[PDB]
Amino acid sequence: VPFVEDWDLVQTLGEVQLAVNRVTEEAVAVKIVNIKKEICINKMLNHENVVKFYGHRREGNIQYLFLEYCSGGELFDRIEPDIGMPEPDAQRFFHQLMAGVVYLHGIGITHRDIKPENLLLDERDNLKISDFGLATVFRYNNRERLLNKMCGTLPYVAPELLKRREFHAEPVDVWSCGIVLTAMLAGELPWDQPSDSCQEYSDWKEKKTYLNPWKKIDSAPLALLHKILVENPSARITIPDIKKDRWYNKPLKKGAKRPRVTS
Ligand SMILES: OCc1ccc2c(c1)-c1n[nH]c(-c3ccc(-c4ccc(O)cc4)cc3)c1C2
Repeated sequence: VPFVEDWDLVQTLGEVQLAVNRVTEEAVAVKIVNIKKEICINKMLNHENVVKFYGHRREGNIQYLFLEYCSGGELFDRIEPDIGMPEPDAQRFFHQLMAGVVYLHGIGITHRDIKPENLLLDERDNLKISDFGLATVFRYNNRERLLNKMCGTLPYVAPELLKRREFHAEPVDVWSCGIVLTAMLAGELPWDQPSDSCQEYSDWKEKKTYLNPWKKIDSAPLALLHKILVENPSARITIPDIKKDRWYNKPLKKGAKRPRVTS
């Protein structure tokens, strides 16, 4: 079949460009570029809540990463500033985020930069974890390696990453998911960084929930946030127990609208 390998670059997405197949019209995302690790980790991934990797090509000095096109864009653009989004939408997005993080941790991979800018949505609004540029293997041959590298985005990083030389990988991703949940329900970030010098972080540890952003969040999802945003990473809730939380299993959202007629 001629010209089936030809792709037209039509527009910029983030450099990330939208590529359309000349024959089939299939839309994919092409990342034009550390890189050796990013490609190797992407080759390991296959999950409905993780951005698909189709392959790569090296044209001299420029690397082309052929990745899944998510038409719904970033989760970031679904959060209304100072408001957030309806609680049933946030719960569905957090469910899908947990599925992706369970998968990644299961094959021994930590994302290390979970934030709404890296959580993409497909045509049916399904969440997909993207950007494995900061990702690393924390478990090899069923042996866990403790991390020591400073990775992430300060409002989403766990406090152990700033206070300890070494730390476990999994509680760091759990913490960033908790800040993502906060952003979805309150439309604002609680602190600039989780340090004692940050007044907003100090007030949370002092349980001053009468202040923003916590005053906008209902008691049921707030009780879960009280279990995730725990300073001690050893005392912090694990994903198996997040799945047992009362709000996590609270019926709130209906299914996708489905065409129906009467009489
Ligand atoms: O306007 C809609 C919109 C806005 C922004 C983006 C999209 C779509 C889109 N579709 N796909 C992507 C995209 C962007 C980045 C990745 C990516 C980057 C690095 C990786 O290692 C793995 C995945 C994968 C897909 C985007 C950004």
